[PDB]
Amino acid sequence: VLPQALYLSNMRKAVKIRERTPEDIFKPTNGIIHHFKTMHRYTLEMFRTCQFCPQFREIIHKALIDRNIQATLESQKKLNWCREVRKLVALKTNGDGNCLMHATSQYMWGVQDTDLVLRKALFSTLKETDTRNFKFRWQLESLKSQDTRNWNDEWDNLIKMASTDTQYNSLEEIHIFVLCNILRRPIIVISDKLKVGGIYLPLHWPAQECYRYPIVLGYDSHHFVPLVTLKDPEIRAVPLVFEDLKVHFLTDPENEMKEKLLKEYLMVIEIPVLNNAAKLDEANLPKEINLVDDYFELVQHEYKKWQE
Amino acid sequence: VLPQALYLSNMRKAVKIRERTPEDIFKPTNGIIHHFKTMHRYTLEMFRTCQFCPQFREIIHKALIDRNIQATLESQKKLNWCREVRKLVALKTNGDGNCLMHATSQYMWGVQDTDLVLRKALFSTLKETDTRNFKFRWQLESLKSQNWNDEWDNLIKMASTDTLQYNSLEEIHIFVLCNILRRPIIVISKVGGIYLPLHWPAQECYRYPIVLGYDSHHFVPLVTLKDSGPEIRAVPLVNRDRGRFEDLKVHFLTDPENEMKEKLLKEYLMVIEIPVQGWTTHLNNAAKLDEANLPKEINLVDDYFELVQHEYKKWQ
Repeated sequence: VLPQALYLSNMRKAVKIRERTPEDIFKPTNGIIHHFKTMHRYTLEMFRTCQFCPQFREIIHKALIDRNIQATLESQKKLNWCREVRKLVALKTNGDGNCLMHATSQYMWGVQDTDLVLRKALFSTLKETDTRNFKFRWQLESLKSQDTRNWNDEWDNLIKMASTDTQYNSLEEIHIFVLCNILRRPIIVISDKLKVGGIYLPLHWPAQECYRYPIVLGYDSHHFVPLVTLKDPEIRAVPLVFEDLKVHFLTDPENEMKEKLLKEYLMVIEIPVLNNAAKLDEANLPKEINLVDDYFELVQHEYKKWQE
Repeated sequence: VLPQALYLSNMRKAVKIRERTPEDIFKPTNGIIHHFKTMHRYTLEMFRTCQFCPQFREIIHKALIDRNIQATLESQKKLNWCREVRKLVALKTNGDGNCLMHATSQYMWGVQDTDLVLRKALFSTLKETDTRNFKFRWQLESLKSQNWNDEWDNLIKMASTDTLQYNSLEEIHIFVLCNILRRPIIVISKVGGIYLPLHWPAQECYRYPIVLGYDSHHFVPLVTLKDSGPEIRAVPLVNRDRGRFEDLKVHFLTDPENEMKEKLLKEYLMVIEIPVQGWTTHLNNAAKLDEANLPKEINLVDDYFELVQHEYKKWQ
């Protein structure tokens, strides 16, 4: 009776959001990579669920939440281990090949990448802008895990993966890095083990020009989901650890000033029981494009009915 | 890609509509039947579809329109026989037992009767208000087709929400329903005919009909399209009907009212005469249909149209 995604609660509003998305991308003519002007600053938070009686709480969770990935990551102590920070919750995402974009898109705007705007922005970037430095950073991280001109063809293959051909090719770590530079906003992927886990910082941008709240994605079994906060004393933050999270595609200069880069690109605070954490953004989506308030109203209406 | 009901285009808005529905029912203290204060005046029209290329037009029709009933009624010359009046179109409706209410509800507001507000209003009426006159009118129409007290108590039990999740509803329930809506209903298809809200003076009623289609135990709304003209916005009150032009049945009249039948039609509907093909060839009557008057805050059609516009750009 409740729908299986936030956006289905007001498909007209979701269309409005998805129409605004491509007009907000700025394409420089001088080789600077294309990027969002405004909409990268938006962040979604789930509504509170604890005021509903446990049985009907369960009906909401089954509808919206990806309980498989939520359990895998909680059990392994990657997700919601720290009692002093807010609970994060995994929303369902389509496994059609474009889940990285569906996940990232949901995190910011509450809609998936159904019109392939994020996916095509990735591809367009990699085909039309200077990728010399991305290729370099990629080659350097690849060599760390291990003499020939076979490097050039893997790179051209990674560009072809970004396209919309065959329903779509999956996307690996370098695409996430490129994507955070399109969004001028860092991405943190929490996972098992699956080298995808870690922090992607928009290093082709000075920190002052970037949004200093991360996009938090969960990842398991080739599947990305957004890990959003709930609106309810605990601090709004994601732990960056005790062993540090991997910070991806650094050069060796940047790798030496790693902690300072984190401080520049995220807002780092120290948490009690000393380990660091990044501040998370508050829900700032205006009503005109806030799908969560619409879904909450379906829930409120269905709850009155549920009760006697 | 496109959803299978108008309401799925903005479920939040449909919830708003369905929350407003029960608060608009007024329950008199003096025995008058309970009735809608405002929302019975609303009428829904489909958006134009002919500007889309035929293949993509077909995707919209398959999504929204009940093509089985549309074809059955057109083929038999009951629906859209008259070239001078606007085309009517059958929207899909659930066959869960409460289709009369789903159909009527869709016609006015673009949502089905998922919360059983119309269904419960019917039942509540028949259990709690004086039904002496409804029973009389029923007995009289029943005898014309041929233990009375037990059939009547059975018809009240049919109106409830018990024990095909719900019991089906027959002609008397449609009559009682138009008196709750203070608005007449026309069913095109013995269920076929005109139900007038005769427990109300015409001055207190909405004089545009609700037009439903009916075939194989199934009710659907027959809504108009938003068009350019020149054709008149109206529904014919006669059949083409094999040989000869023949008036629609007007239901549950007493014999006084049955003698002033034409004047009752003029009181409760807005009757106009249409130019008849041939012109001694001469005018048969039709009832004016309402224009789309649902304000934006509760207009699901404008929302569905915007999904279509967006999906059409992509289609191309």
